Amino acid sequence: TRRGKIVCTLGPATQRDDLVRALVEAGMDVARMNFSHGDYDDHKVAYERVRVASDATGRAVGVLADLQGPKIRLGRFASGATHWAEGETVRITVGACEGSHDRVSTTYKRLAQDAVAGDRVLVDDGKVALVVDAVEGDDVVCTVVEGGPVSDNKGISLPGMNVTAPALSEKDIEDLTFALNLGVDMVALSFVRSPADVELVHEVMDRIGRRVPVIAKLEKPEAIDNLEAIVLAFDAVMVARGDLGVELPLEEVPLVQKRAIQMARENAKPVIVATQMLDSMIENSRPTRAEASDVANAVLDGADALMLSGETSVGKYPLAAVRTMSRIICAVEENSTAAPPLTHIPRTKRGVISYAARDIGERLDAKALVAFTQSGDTVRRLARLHTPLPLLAFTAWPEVRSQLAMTWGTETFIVPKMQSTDGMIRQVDKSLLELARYKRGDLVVIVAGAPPGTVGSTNLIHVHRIGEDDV
Amino acid sequence: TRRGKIVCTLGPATQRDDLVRALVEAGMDVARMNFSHGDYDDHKVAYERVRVASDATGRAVGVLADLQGPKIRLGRFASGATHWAEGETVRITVGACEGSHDRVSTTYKRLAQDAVAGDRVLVDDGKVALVVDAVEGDDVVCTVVEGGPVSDNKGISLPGMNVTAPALSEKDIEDLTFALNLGVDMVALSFVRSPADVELVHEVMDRIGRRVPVIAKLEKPEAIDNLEAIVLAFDAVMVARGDLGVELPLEEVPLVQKRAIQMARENAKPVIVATQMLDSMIENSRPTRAEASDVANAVLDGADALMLSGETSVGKYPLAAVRTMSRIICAVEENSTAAPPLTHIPRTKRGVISYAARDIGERLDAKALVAFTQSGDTVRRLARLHTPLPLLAFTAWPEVRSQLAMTWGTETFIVPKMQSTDGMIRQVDKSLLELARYKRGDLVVIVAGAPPGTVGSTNLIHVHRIGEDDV
Amino acid sequence: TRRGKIVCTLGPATQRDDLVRALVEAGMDVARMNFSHGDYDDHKVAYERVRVASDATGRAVGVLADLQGPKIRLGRFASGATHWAEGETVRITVGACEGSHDRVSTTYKRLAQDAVAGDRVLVDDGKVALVVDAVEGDDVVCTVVEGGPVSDNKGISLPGMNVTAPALSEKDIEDLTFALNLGVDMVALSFVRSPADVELVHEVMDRIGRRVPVIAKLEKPEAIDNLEAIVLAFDAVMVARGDLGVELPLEEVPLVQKRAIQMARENAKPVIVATQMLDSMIENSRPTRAEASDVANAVLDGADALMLSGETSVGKYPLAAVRTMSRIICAVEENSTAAPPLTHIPRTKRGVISYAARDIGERLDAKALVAFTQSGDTVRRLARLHTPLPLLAFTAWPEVRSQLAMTWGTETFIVPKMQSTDGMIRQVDKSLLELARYKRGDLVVIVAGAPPGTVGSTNLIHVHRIGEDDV
Amino acid sequence: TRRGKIVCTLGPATQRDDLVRALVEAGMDVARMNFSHGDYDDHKVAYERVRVASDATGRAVGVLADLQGPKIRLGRFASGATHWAEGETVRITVGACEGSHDRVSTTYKRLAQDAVAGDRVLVDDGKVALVVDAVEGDDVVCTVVEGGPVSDNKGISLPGMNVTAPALSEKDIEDLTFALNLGVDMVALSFVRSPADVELVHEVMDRIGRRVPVIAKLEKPEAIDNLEAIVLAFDAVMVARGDLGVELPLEEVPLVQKRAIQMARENAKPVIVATQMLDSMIENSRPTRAEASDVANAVLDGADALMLSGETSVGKYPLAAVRTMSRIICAVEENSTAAPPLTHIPRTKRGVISYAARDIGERLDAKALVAFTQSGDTVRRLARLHTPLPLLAFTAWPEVRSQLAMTWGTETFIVPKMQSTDGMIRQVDKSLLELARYKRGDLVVIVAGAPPGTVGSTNLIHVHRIGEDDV
Ligand SMILES: Nc1ncnc2c1ncn2[C@@H]1O[C@H](COP(=O)(O)O)[C@@H](O)[C@H]1O
Ligand SMILES: Nc1ncnc2c1ncn2[C@@H]1O[C@H](COP(=O)(O)O)[C@@H](O)[C@H]1O
Ligand SMILES: Nc1ncnc2c1ncn2[C@@H]1O[C@H](COP(=O)(O)O)[C@@H](O)[C@H]1O
Ligand SMILES: O=P(O)(O)OC[C@H]1O[C@H](O)[C@H](O)[C@@H](O)[C@@H]1O
Ligand SMILES: O=P(O)(O)OC[C@H]1O[C@H](O)[C@H](O)[C@@H](O)[C@@H]1O
Ligand SMILES: O=P(O)(O)OC[C@H]1O[C@H](O)[C@H](O)[C@@H](O)[C@@H]1O
Ligand SMILES: O=P(O)(O)OC[C@H]1O[C@H](O)[C@H](O)[C@@H](O)[C@@H]1O
Ligand SMILES: O=C([O-])C(=O)[O-]
Ligand SMILES: O=C([O-])C(=O)[O-]
Ligand SMILES: O=C([O-])C(=O)[O-]
Ligand SMILES: O=C([O-])C(=O)[O-]
Ligand SMILES: [K+]
Ligand SMILES: [Mg+2]
Ligand SMILES: [Mg+2]
Ligand SMILES: [Mg+2]
Ligand SMILES: [Mg+2]
Repeated sequence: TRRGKIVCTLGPATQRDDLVRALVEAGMDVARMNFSHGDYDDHKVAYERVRVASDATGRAVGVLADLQGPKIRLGRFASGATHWAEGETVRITVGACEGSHDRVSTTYKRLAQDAVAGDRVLVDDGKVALVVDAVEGDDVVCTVVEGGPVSDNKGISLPGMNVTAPALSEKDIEDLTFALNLGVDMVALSFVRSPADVELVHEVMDRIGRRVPVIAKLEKPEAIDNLEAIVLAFDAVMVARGDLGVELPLEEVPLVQKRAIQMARENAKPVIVATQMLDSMIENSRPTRAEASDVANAVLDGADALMLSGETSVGKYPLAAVRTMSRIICAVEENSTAAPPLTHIPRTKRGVISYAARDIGERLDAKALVAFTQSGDTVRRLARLHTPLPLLAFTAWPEVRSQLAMTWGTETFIVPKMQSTDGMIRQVDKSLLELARYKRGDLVVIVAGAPPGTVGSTNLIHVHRIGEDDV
Repeated sequence: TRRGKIVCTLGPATQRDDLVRALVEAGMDVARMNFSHGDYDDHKVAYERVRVASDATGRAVGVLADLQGPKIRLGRFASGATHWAEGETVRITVGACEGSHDRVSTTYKRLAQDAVAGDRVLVDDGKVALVVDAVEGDDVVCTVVEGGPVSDNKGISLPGMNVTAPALSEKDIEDLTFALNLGVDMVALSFVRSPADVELVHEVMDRIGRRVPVIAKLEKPEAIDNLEAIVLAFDAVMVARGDLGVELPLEEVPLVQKRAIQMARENAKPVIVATQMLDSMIENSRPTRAEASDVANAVLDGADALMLSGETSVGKYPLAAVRTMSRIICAVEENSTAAPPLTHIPRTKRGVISYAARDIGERLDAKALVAFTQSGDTVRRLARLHTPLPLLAFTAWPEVRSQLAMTWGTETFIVPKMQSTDGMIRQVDKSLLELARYKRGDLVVIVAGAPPGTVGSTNLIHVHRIGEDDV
Repeated sequence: TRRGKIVCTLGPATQRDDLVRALVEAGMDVARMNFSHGDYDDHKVAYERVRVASDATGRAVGVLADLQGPKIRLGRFASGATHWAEGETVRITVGACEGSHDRVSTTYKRLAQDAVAGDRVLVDDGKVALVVDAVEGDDVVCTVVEGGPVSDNKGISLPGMNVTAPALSEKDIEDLTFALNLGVDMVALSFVRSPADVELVHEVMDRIGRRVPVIAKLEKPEAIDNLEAIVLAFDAVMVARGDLGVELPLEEVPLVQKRAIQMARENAKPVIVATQMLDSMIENSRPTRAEASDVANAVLDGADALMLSGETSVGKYPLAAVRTMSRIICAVEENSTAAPPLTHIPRTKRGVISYAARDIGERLDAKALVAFTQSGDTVRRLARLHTPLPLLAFTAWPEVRSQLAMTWGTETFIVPKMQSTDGMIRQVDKSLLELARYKRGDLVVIVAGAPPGTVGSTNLIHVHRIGEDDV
Repeated sequence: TRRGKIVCTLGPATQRDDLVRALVEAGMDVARMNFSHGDYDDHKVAYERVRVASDATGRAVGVLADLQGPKIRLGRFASGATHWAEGETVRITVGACEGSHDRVSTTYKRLAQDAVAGDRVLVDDGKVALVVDAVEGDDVVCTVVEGGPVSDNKGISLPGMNVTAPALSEKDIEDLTFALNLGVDMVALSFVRSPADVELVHEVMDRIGRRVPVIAKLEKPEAIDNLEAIVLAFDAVMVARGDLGVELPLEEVPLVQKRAIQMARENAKPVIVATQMLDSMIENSRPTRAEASDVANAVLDGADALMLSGETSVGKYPLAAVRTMSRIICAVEENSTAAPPLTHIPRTKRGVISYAARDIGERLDAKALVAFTQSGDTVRRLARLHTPLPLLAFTAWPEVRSQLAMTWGTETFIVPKMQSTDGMIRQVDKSLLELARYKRGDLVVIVAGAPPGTVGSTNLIHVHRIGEDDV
């Protein structure tokens, strides 16, 4: 089966009966909850449908809370919507108002103070484009250079302009709280610019007495300028291509993507590639050739996971989008699971041992590679390498199974907390023998460690035949 | 400035005044003429607009005549158009009729004879999908499984069906004739399945007493089965992804693409990657992130040329599409012009010599690599390798400059037919000195051959300082 | 201290009291007992002085019994020694006689029968060369073409003439018996021509109910023609350059040597390079520059062991010879322990596991690599790879320690037969902690296997800190 | 046939009739003239016999004048030779004496002034070793610690003790003058310690108005400490292993040798490996297995040339020594001519062009590589790479043919100074076609340059069929 993992975003198109279920059945590995949209009741109901379907199918399904971050927006228009046509003069004010066609508010209150004649304003990820002509007191006077519909609270971007704003807004703090309490497995922060941003997220987590892995969304120049530091301070990264391709020139994105994936894999952190991978499937039952290409190349780049946004959240073919993404990933992997080699020899015990384990399993035509992990790390150091062999993570911490739902190639098995390595290995035999797929005599390579139940204690590789007396 | 070449398709959106001119000024290297649409007067007028703009700007612009081939189609409906909704029963007959919703003709007369219950019919390249239920004499009874509008003479595709049909129809023969006489520099044949197909194209060329390079369009499984033989019998190949992605499962296309490009480069034949690279720019001023990726990755794959179809032929942003494709290609090449290495060491004299010439130029920080060529071959054996240095082809055959407009990284200079290599070299100095770019003292590496004016006599490499007495 | 092993041959110059002891103290790893020379009493006495010195110093010292095989020889001269000068006529007879300058016996009784005028006779490995002029009844009449001293029972070689003679003579069978019962650790067979030769040696071993590893000496073309098969049927090989350099053109020996060493290492069998490595030290206190080169280059070739013959057996500087060979080996290893890479990736479980163990140890700056071995194999699969880390074999079978005395870079530790791997590892800690070299906290990488005490069960690698509770 | 070059030293054993001739006929490429020994009349006579035999056979033979340098020596004994046995007390005096067993003069007059108890004195390159016990006035009182024969004017070495002595003595200056005027092609300087030493040799050359290439003999640690700078300031280097193996521990010589050869080849300077390569052939008709190895491994190291010293100069088998060295070199090359790759990509025009020329010739199965050279450089940059193809240097300077006698794999052809490259190529065809061996139609690859007759102008490669009109 498929190795590369699939992240799906939930929304109106996944709300009806049995749709969340059918997505899990079709292969969804992580469900994204977008806190830019919806009320807490919608998110509750959806969280529940994921848990049910996960538990009922037996498939792991992580739940990802995506926080809006310091997204700058327009306010409200008197009609709810207007049309901004090429050639029109429009004012965007930091003063309060119900907007109209001619004059509308924004949420960023430093706009008149930070925007200068010449600056470009892109709306809703680039559809509508303005150029700033002047700042008159509170108003930024602009000319529509590319026309289109604008509506209430649509997002805007000021490329190159330096935005001042806290990494977490008060809204994000409340959403993070709601999300932690409700049980989500991972958290994504929009618009990260600094490694220190993760500290503020942890500050909230600790007040509430609950940490989960934090994903840095990459969609700002500052973030790419600090890519290594952010990859190291955060637990995963998402190449967030939508905003990234307006905050940076869109022509720079393909290579940023590839550098971000390599850097994640060098440091054994998960990476998700997001946004418009199958955009046209919002309206159509089959994607474009660009889209099919984009997906396959994301796999070849070495992405742990690929994401669907409006394709599943608001589109007309949520299911077909997931199956389609899965067919493409599988076509590529059947040919080869190879990923770009690492540019360093492993130095950490867990890295070196997981790298050796891979060598061993492949060179002996082993039936699976198995690694025990308490925090996920030992598995992530193997996953990053890619291998055509099954990679089965074993753990006694349930949440790690959900967290590893976004790690390449990896199936997770929950087992009791064992106090010996012999016991870890008996647990492997038991879990595997319940599967039609494995039988006595099957050769596997097991990575484990003592002291048991200690993160990072990983220190042994054992070649084992299932059921046989060789331990 | 850009190395990878851009092919644009002409149609209604480029008929408007001085649009062809603006495309050449924006970077168009080859103009595609699609004989599936338009009358001979349209194609004449457009050919002329290209010649004018080429000659007036000083930019080379090849003209590519694209022949429809044995394209299967529906006939005509009494209303001109209908809606085929999921659930409905439709008959496709090999008998003649003015169609209706329920019953419409097809041009493939073996359809009732070659279709079995269960076969799939994709219409309009997949915006309508039917399954064959039964054959009653002349009629193929189907059920619409995916619904949409159909109109007069829309194309259909019957995946996996073994189609019997001549490589050239009588229409293609008359179009090929019209095109050869009108002066086109290259010819593309749709739906190639065999290396023998090129023989029929040559048969017409020879009757008319005019040969040009023949591009095999790859959009059939039979073509991929025979990829090597077709690459070797034809002068170029085009990865024709639109039809390829219905004739093959769409998920298989990305890897076919990459192996087709490799195979072209191994044998020093041009390759064009075509179709939906920037599809959404038909409606929008900026492409999707999948589209930007698809373009960048076409460059990294090693493609000589990338193509725009409806993006320039019928869309709202023909210019912006070209500029946008050019910005993306340039972003990638600035990082590196590196292409996947060849999987053999060059054996032919011209290959070995062009490979050495590159070694020399790069190792000595030469300003340019310069190669004399009568048919283009010597230059194509260098182009395929990629290099960050300018690659300047020199020739005395005008048509070769146009033919090399689709070869990677290559600019061509026409000069008189010389009777010595010393003379070839004097001509280099003279042509180059008229350029703001070059100056006396500039070191360049020149490939040439004696006997002069004989294809494949290439046998000399000279490291030369422009204007200096070192020959 | 030194990794490459040193084999010394015992004889008259090592018979004095505690010279055997001083050789062990100077570095001797294997003592060669040459059954071409000496009484059973001499070999007994010397075997015992080796056991004593080994047990008294604590250093491992293998004892290698070298069987003469089908060696052709001269008989006795009335003076004991003579000079055969260029130009002289000499008779070598198969009749028994008082030998003199003019006429001397030989042991090969088919000589007069199988010699043709023109056959060449090389004496004492080529210090004297004769050509056969005629056969008169029992005498082969020759002319000295290259002159030199000859003595009693010196060997002869008849190149090209294919000799008829059993692989083991009746004398070799009795010597093999005497040697097995006396306790020797290894057996060498001179003049091997076939892989089936090892079966005859085993036939004797099995009659007597005691096997030891059999070294094939390579000094016939038939042996080089069958190198791979012999390396696989025998347990070790010796490049026996003395006879090899007359049976083959001497100019072909250096490359045969190198191929034979590579072949041994590919199949994890020990290889010794023998004869004239420091020949001049028979008479002189310091070797030639050729000799010092020949030793260094034997190390770089990848030899497990280098041997001294007359340098220790009959010469004036047995001790200095050993120290000198050791200084040279050490100078080379201090630079690098690199050996030519193997031309295949490991496939046997023990090969794959030992190769991984090396990777792990080096990458984690381990203090040693430790491997449990019952037959030696697991350790030989690591030794062959070379590594700058100590390679410590653990075993419960004493004779294995002596057998591994000829395996590169390897020290052995005897410990009790354990019934678990935990127990094997406790034994590592205990053995090592007694030593100045190791202390608690020291990182080591241990290879072991279950089921315990089973040859080839090797199946685990454990990264262990000495004395700490991580098992 | 043989690529590696063979240097022979002339002396008493080559004064015998027609011996110089027979050496040239057997393969000698360079004749070494050792100014440590002989009258100017002997060196004249021998120079002449080399010129004659070179001109009579048609074979190139360089003449190398070897300057004694600051060599410290014993004086004369009143038998001409004595035996210094372990345990004896010996005096070495800086004063005048009747020289005997007990007391002998030395040439180094600072010896009593520079010697401390404990200093070691090695004689005749180490075949007698003494330790200094005291200095009494003019005498250095010693104890023979390693015994052996000593004779008149044997050299001595004082390791660690820093000797004061001019790089060129008065004698060397006169010998250098005599040698330049007599016509020698190259000069070797003994005991080089500094790159500035070559300046002093040039200073003499320039006074006399004639330069030849200077070989730095490497036999002091100071020279190895400065290896790169010396290889760059001098035109060639000789690994002078005799003195180097007493001035350094002999165990360190083999690795110095290999590093010195690599360093020579990186900078396109010739390297000779000298001394005791086949030492035993002084007395014996066949060498040891160490010796045969030492020669083979010198070839594999990448030595341009190997040298014989006493093997030809004073020994009993000068001819057989040369033939034997040639057999061994050929045996190795028949297997492969490969040399250790260079650790840099070529940057100099001539390096890059010669490296390309090699690529081209081998990839096209050319019959030869031909390079024009005025100073030899262009040919040395190719030779260093090794190739199995004939490498034929062309030049208009006769002395260059003799100089290139010690460059690997290289045969030279003298031709007129030409005014064009077309002309250089006509001359190739003419010179080659006079040979039975070459024939019209043969493909060859020629390296040449304009402006003509200018060192370093090398700037073209031409692939040429002999006799055909392709230029
Ligand atoms: N099911 C389990 N029972 C006990 N310990 C475990 C279990 N799974 C993992 N561990 C421990 O967690 C370590 C791996 O944690 P980590 O290095 O963070 O991946 C292993 O070496 C084990 O000691
Ligand atoms: N002291 C010991 N006690 C029990 N088994 C041992 C001991 N030493 C080596 N072995 C066994 O020998 C196997 C490796 O031997 P070999 O296949 O010859 O390398 C290991 O897997 C162990 O099971
Ligand atoms: N026969 C010749 N006539 C004229 N020039 C020559 C001849 N042989 C060699 N040369 C010159 O020697 C140069 C190579 O010199 P070098 O850089 O020292 O190898 C070439 O570029 C030639 O121009
Ligand atoms: O040496 P490796 O196993 O490849 O680990 C590479 C890097 O990644 C990890 O995430 C650690 O945070 C780093 O300290 C480490 O240097
Ligand atoms: O050796 P090369 O110059 O790279 O040529 C490789 C191949 O390319 C050419 O296109 C020819 O079709 C082949 O006959 C040739 O073998
Ligand atoms: O290097 P390996 O994969 O462990 O193979 C080692 C080879 O030599 C061993 O000594 C065995 O005799 C062979 O069965 C084996 O193929
Ligand atoms: O780059 P190459 O052609 O190999 O030259 C390598 C070296 O050789 C010469 O001896 C030059 O003096 C160096 O400056 C040069 O870098
Ligand atoms: O946040 C995102 O997904 C984006 O901006 O593409
Ligand atoms: O013909 C084409 O270009 C296609 O179908 O993609
Ligand atoms: O047997 C030997 O030792 C030899 O031939 O050198
Ligand atoms: O000068 C030499 O040749 C030496 O010392 O070896
Ligand atoms: K067409
Ligand atoms: Mg975003
Ligand atoms: Mg098509
Ligand atoms: Mg022997
Ligand atoms: Mg010397």
